Amino acid sequence: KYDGSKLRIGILHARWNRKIIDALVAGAVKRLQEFGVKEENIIIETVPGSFELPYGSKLFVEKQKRLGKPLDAIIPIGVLIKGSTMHFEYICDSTTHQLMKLNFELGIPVIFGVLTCLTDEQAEARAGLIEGKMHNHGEDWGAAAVEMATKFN
Amino acid sequence: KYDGSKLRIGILHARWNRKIIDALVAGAVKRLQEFGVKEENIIIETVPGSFELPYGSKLFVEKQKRLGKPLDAIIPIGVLIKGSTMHFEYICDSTTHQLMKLNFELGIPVIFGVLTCLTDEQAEARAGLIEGKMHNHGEDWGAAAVEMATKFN
Amino acid sequence: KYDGSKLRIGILHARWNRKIIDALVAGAVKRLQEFGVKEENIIIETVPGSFELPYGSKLFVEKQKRLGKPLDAIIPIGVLIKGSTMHFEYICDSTTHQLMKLNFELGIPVIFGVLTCLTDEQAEARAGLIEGKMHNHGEDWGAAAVEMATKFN
Amino acid sequence: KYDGSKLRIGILHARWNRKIIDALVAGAVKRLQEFGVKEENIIIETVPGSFELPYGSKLFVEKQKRLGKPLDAIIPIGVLIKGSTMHFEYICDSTTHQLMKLNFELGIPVIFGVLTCLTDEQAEARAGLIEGKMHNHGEDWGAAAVEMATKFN
Amino acid sequence: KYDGSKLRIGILHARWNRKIIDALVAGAVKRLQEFGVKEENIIIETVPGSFELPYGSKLFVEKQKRLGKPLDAIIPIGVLIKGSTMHFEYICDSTTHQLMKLNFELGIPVIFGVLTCLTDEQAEARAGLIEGKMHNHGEDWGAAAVEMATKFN
Repeated sequence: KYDGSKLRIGILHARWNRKIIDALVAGAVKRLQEFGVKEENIIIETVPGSFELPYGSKLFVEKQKRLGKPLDAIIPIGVLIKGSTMHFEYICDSTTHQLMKLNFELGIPVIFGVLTCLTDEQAEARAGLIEGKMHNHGEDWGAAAVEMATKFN
Repeated sequence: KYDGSKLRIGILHARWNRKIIDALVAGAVKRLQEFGVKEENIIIETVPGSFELPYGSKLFVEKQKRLGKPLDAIIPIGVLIKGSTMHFEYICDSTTHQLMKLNFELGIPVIFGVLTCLTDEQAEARAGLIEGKMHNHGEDWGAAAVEMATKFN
Repeated sequence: KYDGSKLRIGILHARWNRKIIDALVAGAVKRLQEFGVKEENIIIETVPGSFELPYGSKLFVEKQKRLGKPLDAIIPIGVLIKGSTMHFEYICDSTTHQLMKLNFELGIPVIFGVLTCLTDEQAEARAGLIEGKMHNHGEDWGAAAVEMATKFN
Repeated sequence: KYDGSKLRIGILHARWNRKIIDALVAGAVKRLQEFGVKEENIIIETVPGSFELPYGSKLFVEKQKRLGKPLDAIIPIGVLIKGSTMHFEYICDSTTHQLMKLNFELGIPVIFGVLTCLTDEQAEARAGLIEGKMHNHGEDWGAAAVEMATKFN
Repeated sequence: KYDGSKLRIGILHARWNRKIIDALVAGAVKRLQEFGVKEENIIIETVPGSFELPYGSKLFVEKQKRLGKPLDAIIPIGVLIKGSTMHFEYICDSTTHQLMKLNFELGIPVIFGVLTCLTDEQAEARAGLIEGKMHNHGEDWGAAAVEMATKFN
């Protein structure tokens, strides 16, 4: 239904919880390929943590413009696990809100690719790392990116 | 009291929990028509999830303008059921704030059509899918859209 | 202490929990008139629910400007009672925040007239409907509107 | 440590929980004077409740500009105690966020002088009203106002 | 790897919980110099509390611009420990959201250096003050500042 061959898609991912992140990125990449998005047009860049996702996304989008290779959509990818402090709550809160607002500031679809889990098992399951359980959410984010960049043209 | 015969209403809905979504959409359509809105002027469009509703609404509104068929009001519809992670809470929080803010950005009424439930039964009951329980919240939203787009002319 | 004779005050109220709504409006109307605000200068208008209060207020204010009868302040009145789902939480949160911001966007005092209760009794008690318990919060909202429109002239 | 002899500081306080409010203001006033701020350059003004603090601060700042006596900093003082309903949570939430945002919109330091307590005992202790317990937070607010107005000139 | 030799990084830290604050700053300063940032190009400045961090950061950024020694990135540092009242919740929430927004308002990376802990031991552990327990989170913030200011040209 959706054609991604003409699109350039950016994936910006954190490096905290790298094992789970890698699996999510791979899924997003996989689904992008299935929609016809060219390999040269899947751009992957990293940031340290999820807090750096929103501003990192802006800087990433702006750099791509300056390069003459603008992005049609972006998938910020982060994994946050509930720890002992309230750090989890406040990172999740601020990140989710800014990424949402970033749809309008940037003028391109920003797909919420942040997992917000209470356990490591929960994040692993939603990254496809536990076999026979659930699915890789990265794949959904890939499909969402193509559609949102296409549907309303 | 309120006549919608000269109005063009947009409905944008998520695709997760499709059975409950379809019931709410139909309830909004049914009520829209009771206020006099013509079938040709009820425009239905989809996005994958509730996070995509706010920016999807923006792209939908701007598309209809470019087509020369501008929307007088929009009803973003989504269904969110509490899962095992905090994903429910941050999607609800961010989506709600942006849909609220979107009234002012888009310059047209944006009717909050997002169910934020704890059980599947609760969402079914609020879509009128339980024979004796409550009512279809979709109908209330249709009536809201007509009133909000007309009352202050 | 505050002369309200030269003021025009708008009251925008929701229609859900109407019995409690009516009493809060009645209290606001009473105290408004006690500070000298004339009946012809108290404009009452309605919206379906509390979510429509923020944008309804803007549309109400804009309409009153086009009529050549500008409002000096506005009191959005809503009654929200905790249900079974999270609907209460997300309506309250985004409604409160927008009404707060509306002070600066509209350039007139917006008095927070939204009850956020857990039981019907709590709302009734804070609306002056329980015989010997507490008072009608509506009156306080009336007093506030007059003061905020006058004190800093 | 900082010189406040050339500063004009405004104090805007709510009128609920007055006993505690008066103690908080008296602390702020006392500490202001210790930094060199003159009695004539400490302007006290009131609003009804904490919700009125944000916009009341704007109106207060603007009036002082029209009087030719601008403020170099403002200390919005409120006392909020948790009751039976959710009123506490939502007033605290939107007031704190708006007072924070007010720093950037007014262009002067806005010092958070709102106590957000669960009990009356807690507000009294944080106002210096309990003999062998803690200190008056109002003093800290007076120190903060002076510093934030001078340190970065 | 990132070259911080040409960078100027600012550190703005609160003063409450000084013992923990100092460890975080020392950790950030240390990592900065490992990435090649000169000691004349690491500017430390202070504010009273965490609530002053966002507006202090702007005042600090603007001051450095006026001096001809602009900042390429800023690390606002603060320590918040849960107390008896709801003070903790509302300072974390508004500070976190504003520091996040500040990335876009200032046009430089704003590294989130605020600990949001339930106990003192939790903050000590995340500052590297407990041997064999976790690490100094300050060190990450140093690295983040250098990466975010360089990676995207």
